[PDB]
Amino acid sequence: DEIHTIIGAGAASGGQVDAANLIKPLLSSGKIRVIGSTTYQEFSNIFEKDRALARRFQKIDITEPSIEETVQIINGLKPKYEAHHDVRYTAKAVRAAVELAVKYINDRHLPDKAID
Amino acid sequence: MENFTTNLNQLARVGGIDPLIGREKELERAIQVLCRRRKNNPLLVGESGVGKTAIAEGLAWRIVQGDVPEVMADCTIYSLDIGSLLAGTKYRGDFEKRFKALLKQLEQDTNSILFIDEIHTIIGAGAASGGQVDAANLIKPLLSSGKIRVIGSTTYQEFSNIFEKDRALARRFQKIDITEPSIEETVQIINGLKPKYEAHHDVRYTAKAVRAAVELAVKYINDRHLPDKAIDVIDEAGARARLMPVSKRKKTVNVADIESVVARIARIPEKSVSQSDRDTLKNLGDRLKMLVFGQDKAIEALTEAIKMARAGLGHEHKPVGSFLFAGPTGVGKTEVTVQLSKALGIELLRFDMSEYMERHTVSRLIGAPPGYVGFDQGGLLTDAVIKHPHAVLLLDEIEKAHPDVFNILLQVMDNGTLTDNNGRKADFRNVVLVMTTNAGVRETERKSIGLIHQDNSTDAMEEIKKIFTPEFRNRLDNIIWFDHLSTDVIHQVVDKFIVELQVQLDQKGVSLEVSQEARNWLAEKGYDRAMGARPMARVIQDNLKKPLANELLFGSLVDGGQVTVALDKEKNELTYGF
Ligand SMILES: Nc1ncnc2c1ncn2[C@H]1O[C@@H](COP(=O)(O)OP(=O)(O)OP(O)(O)=S)[C@H](O)[C@H]1O
Ligand SMILES: Nc1ncnc2c1ncn2[C@@H]1O[C@@H](COP(=O)(O)OP(=O)(O)O)[C@H](O)[C@H]1O
Repeated sequence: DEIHTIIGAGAASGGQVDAANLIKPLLSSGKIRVIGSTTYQEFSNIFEKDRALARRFQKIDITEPSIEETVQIINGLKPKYEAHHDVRYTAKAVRAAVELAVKYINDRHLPDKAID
Repeated sequence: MENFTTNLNQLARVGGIDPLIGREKELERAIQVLCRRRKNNPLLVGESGVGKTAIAEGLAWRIVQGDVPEVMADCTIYSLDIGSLLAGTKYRGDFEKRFKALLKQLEQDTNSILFIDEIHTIIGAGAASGGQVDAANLIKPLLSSGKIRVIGSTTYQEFSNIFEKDRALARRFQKIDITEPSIEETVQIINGLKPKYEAHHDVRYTAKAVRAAVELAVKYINDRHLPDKAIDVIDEAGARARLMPVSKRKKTVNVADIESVVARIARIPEKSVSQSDRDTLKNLGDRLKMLVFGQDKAIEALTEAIKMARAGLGHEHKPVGSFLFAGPTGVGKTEVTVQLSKALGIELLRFDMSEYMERHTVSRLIGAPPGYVGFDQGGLLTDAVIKHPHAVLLLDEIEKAHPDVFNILLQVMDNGTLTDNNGRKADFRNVVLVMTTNAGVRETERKSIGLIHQDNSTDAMEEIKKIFTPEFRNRLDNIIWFDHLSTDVIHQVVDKFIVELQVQLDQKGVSLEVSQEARNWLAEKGYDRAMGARPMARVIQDNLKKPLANELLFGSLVDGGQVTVALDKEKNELTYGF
């Protein structure tokens, strides 16, 4: 996870600064399949940085869910939120969290803000 | 945890924590955050001297007092003594077992909240021993699981450097913006703390002294936020009260003692903190008119604008004033600026804008972007102003500057401040901005065609309107147009130049007496409406300095002497023997 964060020094300075160097040849041989995790701007600077990894990983474009999908993820977890807060949300309230957040949250994507 | 954390609720119960003054919404937001199932670790982010830590203590107070909802009431907040834990250094050893014991006690007690002051020690770091790095890794899952809650405290600059750099925390912590309190709240804070200062210094303060410390510090001390600057004024007044009057021992501090410390703390004159320099301002019109001749409307326009600003009519966030000077060459448009700064007793900060024609000016005036050599500078402009908050700032020949300088100028004209590339800011509210330009010097030599000449001059100001766009022009207090010098002015100009010649001659033991006729003669020889006063200097040098130089070096004035000049009927300079 967050593969773009181990590009510096492994978990932290003093650890495997060469973790990437150990991974490059196993990926090349296919010994361990590796699933990466980067962000849109991190990919272009993390994988493109070194061909030994850029030429090993395939890019999958992940985008946000729609208004009704945001409602579905809230509804998926709704029972937990209700249990967690000892509350009940109306169908309208869930839709409003999504429908209104897109007019006010502005900068962060909807899937989390409607949940927040 | 018994020797690593401090029970803040216990401090509130024993009296270690005082009741918080104001900040009701800050405490409510911290509890709103703590009750969330996601992102439930509040972080108090601000500036030094605003109560960030006072608020965290303040929450423990309310938790104990019973001023919070039953969900939070009787929960326990403990601070983390980072120094005590790091002290385990030899090493861990006990560092790790005790940190883990702390986490186990906190994980088991889900009613426990830690308060971590100076959070940047751990977050974005942990480097103090390195032990705080895996300690953070052992905290993160418990924040996530809802077992341990953490209230942090840092500054805006650290926040960006420590929390915005780690996604795990971005998803766990909630920033709360902490600003300074009001004037009244500051007074209440001082009076709450006050006995601790009075007891220390063996002084007592009047109610007025406390109010004055808060208000005068705002007016003149621009380095900090209210709680601490006002407290520092109180403490400084206390410190001088117990120090200065050794033979008198006055025990009560009044507003007068507050004014003396504010003047010193603020780096302003002891008079100016209260009493203005009314006479300095009254005399500007005449002192400047006696140095630069013929520009009477210009001197008055400048003088009046300064007085209005000094009278308090304008905006407190803006510079003292901002004026563009323009006109023909040789007319004193720079000379008057130099004399202004002298007349006011203010140091002149001068930049020649011809030195900033490239795109590499920002890197010098503001400072290089981080990573570049020179990022270490606050910017030549920024640094000059911070060192000299009271200043006359001259940007010579602004039309030669690379256009990016205008963005710098537009910001300052609107907000009175310029930040650096590192976090410091210049305060321009006490400086006078003068920019000069020669756009308006463009002119011709050609006359009309005919037997009778007529004036074919163009309309001045068009040369400015076509260079300086409205965004700039609309933010100036004024544009001062300077005129051409008249022949009466030339006679006055000759006299000041003759005086300068005499000063140089005094250094050699030589007395020069030029007749009035000789002066009228020189005034005529050097008059040129299109070149201002610069030709007068040439005329004097050519007619008087020249023969003096020969005598000073090779002849009769070697040992000093007498020189006079008479005018011939033949229009010759009948210089004197010696
Ligand atoms: N009106 C005046 N009265 C007395 N002295 C003057 C006057 N104007 C200029 N001076 C003197 O001041 C110097 C010339 O000053 P300025 O005209 O201010 O130079 P400047 O500001 O750079 O403008 P230009 O357009 O580049 S020449 C010389 O020493 C003198 O000409
Ligand atoms: N309205 C207020 N009432 C009382 N104290 C305040 C108020 N506002 C700010 N403060 C100050 O807030 C706190 C700032 O310093 P503090 O929180 O103790 O530690 P730190 O220097 O790490 O921020 C002080 O306790 C207190 O002087």
